Amino acid sequence: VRLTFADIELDEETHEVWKAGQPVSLSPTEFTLLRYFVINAGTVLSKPKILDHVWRYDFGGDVNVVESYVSYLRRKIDTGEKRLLHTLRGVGYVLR
DNA sequence: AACACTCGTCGCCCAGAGTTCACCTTGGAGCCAGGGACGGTTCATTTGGGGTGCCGGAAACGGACGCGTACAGGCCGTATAATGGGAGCTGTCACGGATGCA
Repeated sequence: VRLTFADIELDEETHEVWKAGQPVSLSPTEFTLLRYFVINAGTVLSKPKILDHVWRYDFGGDVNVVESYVSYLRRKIDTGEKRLLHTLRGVGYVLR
Protein backbone atom coordinates (compact mmCIF):
# COMPACT_ATOMS: atom_id res chain seq x y z
CA VAL A 1 0.00 0.00 0.00
CA ARG A 2 3.16 2.13 -0.09
CA LEU A 3 3.34 4.43 -3.11
CA THR A 4 6.66 4.18 -4.92
CA PHE A 5 8.59 5.21 -7.99
CA ALA A 6 12.27 4.25 -8.00
CA ASP A 7 13.78 6.98 -5.83
CA ILE A 8 10.62 8.50 -4.36
CA GLU A 9 8.79 6.67 -1.56
CA LEU A 10 5.47 8.18 -0.44
CA ASP A 11 3.42 6.76 2.42
CA GLU A 12 -0.10 8.11 2.88
CA GLU A 13 -0.73 6.94 6.44
CA THR A 14 2.36 8.53 8.01
CA HIS A 15 2.39 11.54 5.64
CA GLU A 16 5.99 12.11 4.54
CA VAL A 17 8.17 11.31 1.52
CA TRP A 18 11.59 9.63 1.28
CA LYS A 19 14.37 9.86 -1.32
CA ALA A 20 15.93 6.41 -0.83
CA GLY A 21 15.85 7.01 2.92
CA GLN A 22 15.74 10.83 2.86
CA PRO A 23 12.53 12.32 4.30
CA VAL A 24 11.39 15.84 3.58
CA SER A 25 8.41 17.83 4.87
CA LEU A 26 6.13 19.24 2.12
CA SER A 27 3.18 21.71 2.06
CA PRO A 28 -0.33 20.11 1.93
CA THR A 29 -1.06 21.39 -1.63
CA GLU A 30 2.30 20.08 -2.89
CA PHE A 31 1.72 16.84 -0.94
CA THR A 32 -1.57 16.16 -2.71
CA LEU A 33 0.08 17.12 -6.00
CA LEU A 34 2.94 14.66 -5.42
CA ARG A 35 0.59 11.88 -4.26
CA TYR A 36 -1.77 12.18 -7.23
CA PHE A 37 1.29 12.38 -9.49
CA VAL A 38 2.87 9.22 -8.10
CA ILE A 39 -0.34 7.21 -8.39
CA ASN A 40 -0.28 8.18 -12.10
CA ALA A 41 3.34 7.31 -12.90
CA GLY A 42 4.14 7.30 -16.60
CA THR A 43 0.82 8.94 -17.53
CA VAL A 44 0.32 12.48 -18.80
CA LEU A 45 -1.95 14.61 -16.62
CA SER A 46 -3.24 17.78 -18.22
CA LYS A 47 -3.69 21.13 -16.48
CA PRO A 48 -7.49 20.76 -16.07
CA LYS A 49 -6.93 17.32 -14.51
CA ILE A 50 -4.40 18.80 -12.10
CA LEU A 51 -6.51 21.80 -11.13
CA ASP A 52 -9.78 19.88 -10.77
CA HIS A 53 -8.30 17.15 -8.60
CA VAL A 54 -5.54 18.69 -6.46
CA TRP A 55 -7.27 22.06 -6.20
CA ARG A 56 -11.01 22.33 -5.86
CA TYR A 57 -13.15 22.94 -8.93
CA ASP A 58 -14.05 26.51 -7.96
CA PHE A 59 -10.45 27.65 -8.35
CA GLY A 60 -11.15 30.79 -10.36
CA GLY A 61 -7.56 32.02 -10.56
CA ASP A 62 -4.90 31.69 -13.22
CA VAL A 63 -3.04 28.46 -13.87
CA ASN A 64 0.64 29.30 -13.12
CA VAL A 65 -0.03 28.20 -9.54
CA VAL A 66 0.61 24.60 -10.63
CA GLU A 67 3.67 25.84 -12.52
CA SER A 68 5.12 27.24 -9.29
CA TYR A 69 4.26 24.06 -7.38
CA VAL A 70 5.94 21.85 -9.98
CA SER A 71 8.95 24.14 -9.63
CA TYR A 72 8.82 23.57 -5.86
CA LEU A 73 8.66 19.79 -6.26
CA ARG A 74 11.45 19.82 -8.84
CA ARG A 75 13.81 21.83 -6.64
CA LYS A 76 12.82 19.61 -3.69
CA ILE A 77 12.80 15.95 -4.81
CA ASP A 78 14.12 16.18 -8.40
CA THR A 79 17.23 17.91 -6.95
CA GLY A 80 19.08 14.68 -7.69
CA GLU A 81 21.15 14.44 -10.85
CA LYS A 82 18.41 12.79 -12.92
CA ARG A 83 15.20 14.58 -13.90
CA LEU A 84 12.01 12.65 -13.12
CA LEU A 85 9.12 15.16 -13.18
CA HIS A 86 9.33 15.96 -16.88
CA THR A 87 7.05 18.42 -18.67
CA LEU A 88 5.25 18.09 -22.01
CA ARG A 89 4.72 21.61 -23.32
CA GLY A 90 1.09 22.55 -23.75
CA VAL A 91 -0.02 19.19 -22.33
CA GLY A 92 1.06 18.59 -18.75
CA TYR A 93 3.52 16.82 -16.45
CA VAL A 94 4.70 13.23 -15.93
CA LEU A 95 6.95 11.70 -13.29
CA ARG A 96 9.14 9.08 -14.97
C1' DA B 1 -56.62 -111.29 35.65
C1' DA B 2 -57.84 -110.99 41.01
C1' DC B 3 -56.92 -108.07 45.25
C1' DA B 4 -56.23 -104.40 49.38
C1' DC B 5 -54.24 -99.33 50.30
C1' DT B 6 -52.92 -93.16 50.27
C1' DC B 7 -53.83 -88.58 47.90
C1' DG B 8 -57.00 -83.15 45.95
C1' DT B 9 -60.91 -81.02 47.08
C1' DC B 10 -63.95 -78.91 49.35
C1' DG B 11 -66.03 -76.89 53.13
C1' DC B 12 -65.57 -74.69 57.38
C1' DC B 13 -63.49 -71.91 61.31
C1' DC B 14 -60.60 -68.50 63.56
C1' DA B 15 -57.36 -64.27 63.22
C1' DG B 16 -55.89 -59.76 61.05
C1' DA B 17 -55.02 -56.19 56.31
C1' DG B 18 -56.02 -52.36 55.99
C1' DT B 19 -59.76 -49.63 55.29
C1' DT B 20 -63.42 -47.13 56.44
C1' DC B 21 -65.90 -44.62 59.80
C1' DA B 22 -65.09 -41.68 62.87
C1' DC B 23 -63.40 -39.65 67.88
C1' DC B 24 -59.59 -35.71 70.12
C1' DT B 25 -55.35 -32.00 69.94
C1' DT B 26 -51.72 -28.06 68.43
C1' DG B 27 -48.84 -25.95 65.56
C1' DG B 28 -50.41 -23.16 63.36
C1' DA B 29 -51.12 -19.05 58.67
C1' DG B 30 -51.95 -15.21 58.91
C1' DC B 31 -53.56 -10.50 60.67
C1' DC B 32 -52.40 -6.95 63.05
C1' DA B 33 -49.26 -3.59 66.13
C1' DG B 34 -45.06 -1.47 66.89
C1' DG B 35 -40.23 0.24 65.92
C1' DG B 36 -36.34 1.39 63.66
C1' DA B 37 -32.61 2.72 59.97
C1' DC B 38 -32.33 3.60 55.40
C1' DG B 39 -32.12 4.65 51.23
C1' DG B 40 -34.14 7.86 48.43
C1' DT B 41 -34.58 12.64 48.13
C1' DT B 42 -33.37 17.48 48.50
C1' DC B 43 -30.68 21.04 49.34
C1' DA B 44 -26.46 24.15 51.62
C1' DT B 45 -21.45 24.31 49.93
C1' DT B 46 -16.45 24.19 47.32
C1' DT B 47 -13.24 25.70 45.26
C1' DG B 48 -10.93 21.95 41.37
C1' DG B 49 -11.85 22.61 37.13
C1' DG B 50 -13.47 23.59 32.26
C1' DG B 51 -12.96 27.79 29.25
C1' DT B 52 -11.94 31.53 26.00
C1' DG B 53 -11.10 35.55 22.94
C1' DC B 54 -7.86 37.68 21.50
C1' DC B 55 -3.03 38.43 20.19
C1' DG B 56 2.65 39.21 20.24
C1' DG B 57 4.29 36.85 17.10
C1' DA B 58 6.75 33.03 14.85
C1' DA B 59 6.67 30.45 11.15
C1' DA B 60 4.58 28.02 7.33
C1' DC B 61 2.18 28.79 2.93
C1' DG B 62 -0.22 30.19 -0.82
C1' DG B 63 0.32 32.91 -4.54
C1' DA B 64 1.51 37.05 -7.24
C1' DC B 65 4.95 39.21 -9.96
C1' DG B 66 8.70 40.22 -12.73
C1' DC B 67 11.94 38.49 -15.73
C1' DG B 68 14.70 34.98 -18.04
C1' DT B 69 14.79 30.48 -21.57
C1' DA B 70 12.75 27.02 -25.21
C1' DC B 71 11.34 24.62 -29.12
C1' DA B 72 7.51 25.33 -33.06
C1' DG B 73 6.18 27.39 -36.54
C1' DG B 74 7.08 30.71 -40.11
C1' DC B 75 9.89 33.45 -43.59
C1' DC B 76 13.77 33.36 -46.61
C1' DG B 77 17.35 32.37 -49.68
C1' DT B 78 20.41 29.09 -52.34
C1' DA B 79 23.46 31.77 -59.74
C1' DT B 80 26.70 25.87 -65.38
C1' DA B 81 22.53 24.44 -67.35
C1' DA B 82 18.97 21.91 -66.30
C1' DT B 83 12.48 24.88 -71.45
C1' DG B 84 5.59 20.77 -73.72
C1' DG B 85 2.77 13.55 -68.62
C1' DG B 86 2.47 8.63 -68.61
C1' DA B 87 -1.41 5.59 -68.74
C1' DG B 88 -5.79 4.04 -69.63
C1' DC B 89 -8.05 -0.03 -70.96
C1' DT B 90 -11.79 0.31 -72.53
C1' DG B 91 -16.73 -7.78 -73.64
C1' DT B 92 -24.07 -4.45 -71.30
C1' DC B 93 -28.31 -3.67 -72.88
C1' DA B 94 -32.36 -1.54 -73.02
C1' DC B 95 -33.38 2.72 -75.20
C1' DG B 96 -35.26 8.13 -75.32
C1' DG B 97 -33.88 11.70 -76.92
C1' DA B 98 -30.56 15.56 -77.76
C1' DT B 99 -27.09 16.26 -80.61
C1' DG B 100 -23.62 17.81 -83.83
C1' DC B 101 -23.93 17.05 -88.87
C1' DA B 102 -26.92 15.99 -92.49
